[PDB]
Amino acid sequence: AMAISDPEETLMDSTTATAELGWMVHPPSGWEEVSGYDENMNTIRTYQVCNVFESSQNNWLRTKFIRRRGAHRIHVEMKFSVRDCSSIPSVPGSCKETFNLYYYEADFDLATKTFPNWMENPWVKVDTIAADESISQVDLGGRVMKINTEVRSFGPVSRNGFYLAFQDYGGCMSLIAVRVFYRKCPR
Repeated sequence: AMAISDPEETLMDSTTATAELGWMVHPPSGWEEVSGYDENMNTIRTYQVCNVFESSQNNWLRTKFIRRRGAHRIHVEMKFSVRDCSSIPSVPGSCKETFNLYYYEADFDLATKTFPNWMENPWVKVDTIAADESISQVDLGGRVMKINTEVRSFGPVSRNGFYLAFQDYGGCMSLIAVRVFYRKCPR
């Protein structure tokens, strides 16, 4: 990355949400929206989940419908912080420090509280996401935390739109930003 990277068309970006994000949380005891104002008094809506001391966790967070606007391949950039299991006093055997990213294609905004079902098949899993040793920092509220930035892509996608979902299964983490985009490409 010395040469400037290609423009990317942004399909969605949580950091530009004027109003509360309204992502669907299943179950509501799992992820929860937390709003932390940044450096310029811009507030960032984030989601976090930390039920490390509850068993059988399977916590889904699903975005709003996202229009594909032409792309066939989708890139998803995620900034998040994860607490290492080994840093948690009395940490149980079940503790995890990754989350899974999924997508689900739809021709229109058809999802509800129960549909699609909350599991891989009908969701497609993109990958299990882990923290790097590559960390930056941001300022949210008073404080500066370590954050990782990971990008994954998937396709081909053919329907008009899709949703993403993020699943925690027993870790402690904060999803601070998500940006979905595709590489803008002159044929």
